[PDB]
Amino acid sequence: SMNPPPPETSNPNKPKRQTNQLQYLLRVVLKTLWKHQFAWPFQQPVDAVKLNLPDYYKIIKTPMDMGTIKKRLENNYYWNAQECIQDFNTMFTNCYIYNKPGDDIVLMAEALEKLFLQKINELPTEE
Ligand SMILES: CC[C@@H]1C(=O)N(C)c2cnc(Nc3ccc(C(=O)N[C@H]4CC[C@H](N5CCN(CC6CC6)CC5)CC4)cc3OC)nc2N1C(C)C
Repeated sequence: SMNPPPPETSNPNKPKRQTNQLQYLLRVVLKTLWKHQFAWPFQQPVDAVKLNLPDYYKIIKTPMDMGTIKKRLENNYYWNAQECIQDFNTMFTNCYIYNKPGDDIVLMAEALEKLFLQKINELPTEE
């Protein structure tokens, strides 16, 4: 099996805007997670071919990763902060679907999610 194409990161047929929440999501949330020790498995789409995991995309039908999220933010792909937050949560949830609780990768994801939730609790105000 091939990899699927990666998630779309730009779309000129969607209106675009910058908001202080979206800016915060890039400059604080993404930045903070990205530089974490355990960020690396989540910085790009899962290359199931390289990892020789033919079952990964048989079960994960909404893949998501921070590389994609970062590009989406950089390309003003999101109109609402909640769209971006949903992408992070999808990424975490995917990990908790494919992998056994307590596995290495799950502990890693959990560490990131804790930091994620901490930064989101500090999200600035709408406008
Ligand atoms: C899939 C199931 C499960 C799961 O749920 N997730 C999310 C998951 C995700 N990922 C992995 N693995 C890997 C991930 C990544 C790599 C990599 O090579 N990463 C490299 C990417 C290129 C990097 N860079 C360095 C600087 N370059 C340019 C800068 C200098 C200018 C840019 C290029 C260096 C690091 C290797 C992996 O494994 C060998 N496993 C996963 N697991 C399991 C297998 C448990």
